[PDB]
Amino acid sequence: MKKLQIAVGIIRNENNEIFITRRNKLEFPGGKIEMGETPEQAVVRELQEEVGITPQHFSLFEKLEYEFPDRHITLWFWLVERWEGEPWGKEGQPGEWMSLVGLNADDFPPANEPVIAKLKRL
Ligand SMILES: [Mn+2]
Ligand SMILES: [Mn+2]
Ligand code: NA
Repeated sequence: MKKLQIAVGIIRNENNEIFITRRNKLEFPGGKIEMGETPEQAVVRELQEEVGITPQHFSLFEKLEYEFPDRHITLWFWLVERWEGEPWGKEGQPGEWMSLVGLNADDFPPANEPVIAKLKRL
C-alpha cells in the first residue's frame, strides 16, 4: 500500500481566464509530488518546469482522493492567482488562455469534472 500524490496548478489571471495545456484533450499543468517535498513545494516546482512561472499566492482549491488496490492516490488542486513570470509551453506542450465561462468539462479528462464545475461558478 503506497501513496502517489499529484499537485495541480489552476492559473487564473485578472480577466478570469485560466491557463490550459494540451496532451488532444485539455488539462491543467501539474505532476508528481516527490519524496521529501510538501504539496506546496511540488506545485511550485512542476509549474516552473511545465509553464515557466513561480507561484507566489495560491490556496488549496480542492483535494480529491482515489483508493485503488494497493495504491492511494491524492490530487491536490491549487488556485494560483499571482506569480512571477509569463506562462508558456516550456516543456514544448500546447498552452493557451481560456475564459472560465467557456470551459467545457467534456474537453477535459472526466476526473476534472467536479473541479471544473466548482471553478466554472465563482
Ligand atoms: Mn511535470
Ligand atoms: Mn514531475
Ligand atoms: Na503535467
